[PDB]
Amino acid sequence: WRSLSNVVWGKDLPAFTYAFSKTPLVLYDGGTTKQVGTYNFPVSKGMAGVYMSLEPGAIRELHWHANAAEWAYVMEGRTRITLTSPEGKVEIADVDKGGLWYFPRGWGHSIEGIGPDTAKFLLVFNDGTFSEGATFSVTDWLSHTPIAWVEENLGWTAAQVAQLPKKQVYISSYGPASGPLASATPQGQTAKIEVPHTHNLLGQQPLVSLGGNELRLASAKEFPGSFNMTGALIHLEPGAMRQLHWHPNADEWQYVLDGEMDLTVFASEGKASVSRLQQGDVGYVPKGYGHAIRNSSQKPLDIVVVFNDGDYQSIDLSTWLASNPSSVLGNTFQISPELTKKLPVQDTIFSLPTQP
Amino acid sequence: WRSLSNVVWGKDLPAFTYAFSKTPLVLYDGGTTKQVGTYNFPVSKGMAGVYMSLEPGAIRELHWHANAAEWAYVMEGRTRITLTSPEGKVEIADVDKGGLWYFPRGWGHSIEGIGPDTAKFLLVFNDGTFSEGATFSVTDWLSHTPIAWVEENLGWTAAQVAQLPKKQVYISSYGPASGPLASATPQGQTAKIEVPHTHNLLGQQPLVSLGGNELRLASAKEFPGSFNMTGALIHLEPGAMRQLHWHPNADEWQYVLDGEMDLTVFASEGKASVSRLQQGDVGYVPKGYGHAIRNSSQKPLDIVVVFNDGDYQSIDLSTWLASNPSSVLGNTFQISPELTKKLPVQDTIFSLPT
Amino acid sequence: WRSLSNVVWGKDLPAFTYAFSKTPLVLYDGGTTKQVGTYNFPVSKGMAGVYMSLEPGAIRELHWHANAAEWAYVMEGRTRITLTSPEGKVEIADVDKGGLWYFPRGWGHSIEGIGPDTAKFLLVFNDGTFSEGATFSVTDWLSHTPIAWVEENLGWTAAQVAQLPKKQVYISSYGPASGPLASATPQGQTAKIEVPHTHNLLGQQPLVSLGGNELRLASAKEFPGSFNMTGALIHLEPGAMRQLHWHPNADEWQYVLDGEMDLTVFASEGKASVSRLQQGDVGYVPKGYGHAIRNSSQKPLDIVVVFNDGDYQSIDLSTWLASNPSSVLGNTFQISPELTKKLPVQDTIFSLPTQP
Ligand SMILES: [Mn+2]
Ligand SMILES: [Mn+2]
Ligand SMILES: [Mn+2]
Ligand SMILES: [Mn+2]
Ligand SMILES: [Mn+2]
Ligand SMILES: [Mn+2]
Repeated sequence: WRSLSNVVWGKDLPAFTYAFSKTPLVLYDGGTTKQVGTYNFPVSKGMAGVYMSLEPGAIRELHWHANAAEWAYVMEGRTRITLTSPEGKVEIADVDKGGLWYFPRGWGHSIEGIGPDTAKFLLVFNDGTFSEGATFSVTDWLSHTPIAWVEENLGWTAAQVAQLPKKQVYISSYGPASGPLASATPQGQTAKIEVPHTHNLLGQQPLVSLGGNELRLASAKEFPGSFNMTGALIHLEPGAMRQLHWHPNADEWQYVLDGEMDLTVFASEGKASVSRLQQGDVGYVPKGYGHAIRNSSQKPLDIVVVFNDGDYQSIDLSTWLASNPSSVLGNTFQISPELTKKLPVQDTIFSLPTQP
Repeated sequence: WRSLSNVVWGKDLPAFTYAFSKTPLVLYDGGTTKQVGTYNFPVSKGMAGVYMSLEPGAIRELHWHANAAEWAYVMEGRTRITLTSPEGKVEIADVDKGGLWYFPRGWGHSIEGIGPDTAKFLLVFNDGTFSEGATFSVTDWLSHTPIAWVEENLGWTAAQVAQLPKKQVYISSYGPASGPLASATPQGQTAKIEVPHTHNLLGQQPLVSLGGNELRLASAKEFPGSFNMTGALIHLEPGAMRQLHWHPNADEWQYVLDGEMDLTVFASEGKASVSRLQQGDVGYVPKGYGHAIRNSSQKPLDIVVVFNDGDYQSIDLSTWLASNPSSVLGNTFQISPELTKKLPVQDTIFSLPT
Repeated sequence: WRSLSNVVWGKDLPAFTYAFSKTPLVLYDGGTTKQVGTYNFPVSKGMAGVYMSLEPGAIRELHWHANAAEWAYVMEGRTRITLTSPEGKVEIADVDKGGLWYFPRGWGHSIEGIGPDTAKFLLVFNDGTFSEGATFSVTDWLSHTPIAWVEENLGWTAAQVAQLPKKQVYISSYGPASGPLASATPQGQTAKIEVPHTHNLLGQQPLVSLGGNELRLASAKEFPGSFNMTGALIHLEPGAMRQLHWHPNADEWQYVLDGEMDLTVFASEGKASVSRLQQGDVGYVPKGYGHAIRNSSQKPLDIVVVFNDGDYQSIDLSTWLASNPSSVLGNTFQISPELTKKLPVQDTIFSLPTQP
């Protein structure tokens, strides 16, 4: 990719992409998981991503993590989540392909895979160092508390408490698989969480559509419950791009659902990168960096991106230039008045490859 | 204390308690003081604690600290505070045994012991590195400003300025002791602070109480002036405990008013601790860590705990398990359907001895 | 300057002043510039300052910086700014001598000097590590993106792109200089920013006036656009001082507009400093530190000062001593009742010279 400056792409810059599709899965009993955060992807400071899969009847046990909020995109299949708030309120809900969930910092939750196939989902966390091996597990908790005290807390005999796990369980296919949603009632009288904490992203109408190119956006404006995180789906036709832009107020974490994605990134100071991502690869654009993404393949492209802010903010190059008077633009770009008037006058979000 | 996993208590973790009652006092003319923060209790990042006493007519001098808010519980005796806000408003007030005060970051204040006893109190600060040696003292200030400038600001002669203290006074019993409260009038016309910055804690009705065990809570709901911080009193009968829980949004700092406390802290990744606290000893429980406290002794237990958030938030293991369906629970704990049904169905905050 | 404690001024403290007047200017085509941040003035953590000048028709090119907000005071002459918000809204306005602007983090902007002489202004940033060499330049941007993508984004030929600059332009005088304000119209339909992002500071009625001494203040109350930054103008007569005070909620950055300033700073634990600043020199007071400033010269003094909070808070030694009862003051200062009653009973903010 030639550039007007001949910058050596990548030089003096952290990687902005990670070959996540090549990270080995860690295997569990009815589940798989891998993760990418600052520990292996140094640039990714504000967010970490976790791939996880659950089979039918496999649960990611009751756990919490106060150091991070959990935003989720279900890529395939069907899950059921439970979520319990600091106010004793609960949500028990199904989330399917294209659905989101948001677990506020430190709230207890679980995720179970419901049949017939395997649920596969992404979990993005608003803390770059987050690791699925440093969550707080209830099985770990109760097995690391004096037995007498657990007996007292539960009102149980030693023989009863003795049947609890002896260490963190993490993922379980011990059973039973959960029944129909309507029957999944709390064992004790419990007030329902009323602000929705799941949401349907994929089935939204596009916010923007231009010759096949599509953007669906879920910010606090459409998913108020995810109050400080936003996510979007972009669909890119062959040859098309998301125009050049930057986000004033957020980092952008990316994952390629299918296709091949070219991403370019401008730090300041004459430094910049460009590079390709395969299906299942990950990208990260730090707050304020200029960037753009192009589909250079023969096939369509789908990615999900996530921002660590509930208020989606974008300034496109075109919008920016369009807002300035000729004189300013001509002076900045040092170009003839004839060329000046040919700068962008409106902002179409995507840009098309040239027409037949 | 046996566990299911036979975990070695304390292995791979910092101390969650500090033998404060063994920390020596520093002595002043009319008061005494000691402190615990990250400098001697490394885990205590979110809060630091100071113990202080004031003889009658001794005063903690006018000072300020922009780097920390000051939240207080009066353990014994009676005090009088003054407090001056950025809008030139003042509160002059009494705080007795069981009373709170909150001094917003950088607002000026003073504390005096009124009669007829020794006032003893705890100051808790939302900054673990806070040090009583690092306050901005007005006596220190004027003695460290150029004489000429002090003359000008006060409109005083060299001989008048000459009589000010030569270095930080800190605590003084020079006098006079203070008059009745209705006579403690500002020397100049000064508007009064209207949102209360003191509060009565010990005197509240128990928020929750079961079989003699009681919890008194002062969050921003009951003490809005303390917008930033929350305080609580727990009284625990022999053999009883606060249930297993964690706090999603805050660190917990603890002091033992009287009795003996057993504290357990579980830190994740198979690590956990359990230990005893004598009276006057201090505990700290990092945000989000699971914990519980228990009275394992023949006498009663009384402690004050403080959170660095004004919105008290708790998830009790019981509420949590109660909120979940049979299947999820059974599958998680890998126990039988019959045992599953015997998991908590309600949360009584405390658990009684069986 | 003698003191009651005989403190060795400066000892165990960082410099609270910086000889900015003697920092070499970096020369551009019709513009000059120099800067002070933590890189050369270690104490200045919360705010960095930039001096800049533009000739008629010299523009500081279209750029942005998400890492910091921009508060400006115009010292001499006249400028025009443009500011584009995350919602494709624009303000295009003139800012003349004594006027402010505020550019929110990561909003895109530009500054042109308009006639007739040299525009001279201060830029204060709410990040003490900000450096004018690390902004995001639109020209740098476009010369560091794949050419084919610049083509597609702009709907332009390779021939047309070859005309754009080849590296960061920074300051341009290529022209044309901008025309009358009413003709400075955006090149494409752009809604206007409705909340004013400029403000007349020097033109304000003084907030406080005592025997020639005057403070003019622009917090969020008079300039709500500058939501988290405050600026003030202090005029100080020969012999006069700003009373001893501290700010509970903000650091203070100071620049000497003309005259000769004296700053004392008190830093806790028997440590304090005092020193002189010449015109063009810079002062910094960390939050909470006790301070006062005095004019010890035979002529007048003018400073601008900036705060990294939109809510102005000051507690004066006088307001404070005034609000306590005699017993408290007497006991604290260890002095006779007689003397106690002669402490301040009101607050005039300045103090007139008391030397006979
Ligand atoms: Mn989780
Ligand atoms: Mn983007
Ligand atoms: Mn204090
Ligand atoms: Mn607790
Ligand atoms: Mn700028
Ligand atoms: Mn000041």
